[PDB]
Amino acid sequence: SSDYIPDSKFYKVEAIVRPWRIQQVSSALLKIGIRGVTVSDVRGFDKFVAKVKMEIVVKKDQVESVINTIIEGARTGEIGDGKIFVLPVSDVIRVRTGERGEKA
Amino acid sequence: SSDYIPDSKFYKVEAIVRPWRIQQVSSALLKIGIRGVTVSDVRGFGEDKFVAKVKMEIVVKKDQVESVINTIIEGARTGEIGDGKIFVLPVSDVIRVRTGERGEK
Amino acid sequence: YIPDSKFYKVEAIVRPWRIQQVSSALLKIGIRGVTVSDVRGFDKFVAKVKMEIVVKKDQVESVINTIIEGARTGEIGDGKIFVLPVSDVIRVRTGERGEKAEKMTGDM
Repeated sequence: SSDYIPDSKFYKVEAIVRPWRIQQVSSALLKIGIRGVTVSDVRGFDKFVAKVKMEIVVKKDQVESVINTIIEGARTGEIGDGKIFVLPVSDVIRVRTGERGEKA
Repeated sequence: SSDYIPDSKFYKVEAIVRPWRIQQVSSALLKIGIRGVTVSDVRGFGEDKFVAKVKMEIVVKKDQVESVINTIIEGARTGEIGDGKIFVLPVSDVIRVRTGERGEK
Repeated sequence: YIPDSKFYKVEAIVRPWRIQQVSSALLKIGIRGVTVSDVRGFDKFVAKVKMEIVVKKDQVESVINTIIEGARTGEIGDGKIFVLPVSDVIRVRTGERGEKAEKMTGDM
């Protein structure tokens, strides 16, 4: 489906992916014109597995391309490739300008 | 209540807990059959003075939420100020990178 | 706000040197417990910090404003603020949920 629940104007696409696929996902997202990915280091299972959380907040009508493009850049075929979560976002505000909603 | 607003198929459970309680929360969740926990380092400023905490993140179905909450409390509670908080956030969809499977699949 | 919720997470992706200003400004409006982490923007990266705070619905506007005050420089790269609905808040120590759990009760 595409009418995600809860309904929202904006969504966070949160990807937990391999650390070495950072640029591959970033580049692929650039090829569809989406900029402004935020990246942070996380770890799954003192034994851990190093992962990278990639966040980008987008309009509802962009979510499917983003998902597909992250998969494209993140998939290696092996177990440990990660997951992608789609979370509703009520509002986006640009700090510099104070612009809310679509103007942000 | 169990009917959380906003209503969703999945929910993210976010636990900000003491760093030395990582293994205990991880294992307690393991005993109820839950894996896929991811952890990151956070700093609580609530000089450059902070308290070191860890954020523990898991995404589960709506019917798993209460079991996850209680199991994190069990793994993380010491009884002293600074045990942390748990946040429950709606998640619209979950997608496995390797396979493309969405929803419950 | 859509979706409607009792609580909202306010995530602020801002400059690393703006922690104290954002922090202090929030304390003046009665928000004591901000959570901070290292994040990177776009091998070259831009260093930023994610500041996370969960508040009641009626506090969100005031929290957006206060963060802007502490974080705005006027320069390109001031960051963005995201508002996400939070279904429930639980205090680990006591098991308290809802309003009797939102306030940060740690030492200063």
